[PDB]
Amino acid sequence: ELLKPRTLADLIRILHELFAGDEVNVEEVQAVLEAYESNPAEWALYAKFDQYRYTRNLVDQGNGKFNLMILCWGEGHGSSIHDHTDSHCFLKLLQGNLKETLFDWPDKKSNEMIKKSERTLRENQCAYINDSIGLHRVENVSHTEPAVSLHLYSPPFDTCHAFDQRTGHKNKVTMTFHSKFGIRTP
Ligand SMILES: [Fe+3]
Repeated sequence: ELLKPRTLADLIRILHELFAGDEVNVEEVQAVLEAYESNPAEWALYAKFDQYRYTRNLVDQGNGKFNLMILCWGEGHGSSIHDHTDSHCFLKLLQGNLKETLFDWPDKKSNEMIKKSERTLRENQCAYINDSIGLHRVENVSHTEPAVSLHLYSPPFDTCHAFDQRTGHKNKVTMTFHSKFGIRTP
């Protein structure tokens, strides 16, 4: 029984219900994320930016079942091309816009990774990715507007791979949290 989340706190409560079991109804999770109307006052505590790159701000650890985090993208900040470590990954825009570029998994042959598609994710929209869909890069291409996004990963993961667009070669990278539960974590 999916009801509209009234607030971020209500969304979190609903997510704990949707992840109470061992499987994930992706379409329901995506729908409830989309239905939460971003309210900046509710997530200001987590919106901690860094001047030089995007930050990852942990909001909730789920039932051990998921990481819910807010990513804060300064103007021009973007990610590597990366995978999602065999997890579901949902990305909902809370403020601004992000460009998502999709790539196929590289072949063993060292070649340039050519994008398969791109799209512009707009405020309140929720995208979904997993490794079977492909790899992606997420960018705030704005020169004037920060972006803020709400990400949910299940199962949680703390490492992923970055892919070199020139060759397809990958390297393992550990996620660092800029803050946890509103507290800066140097
Ligand atoms: Fe991603």
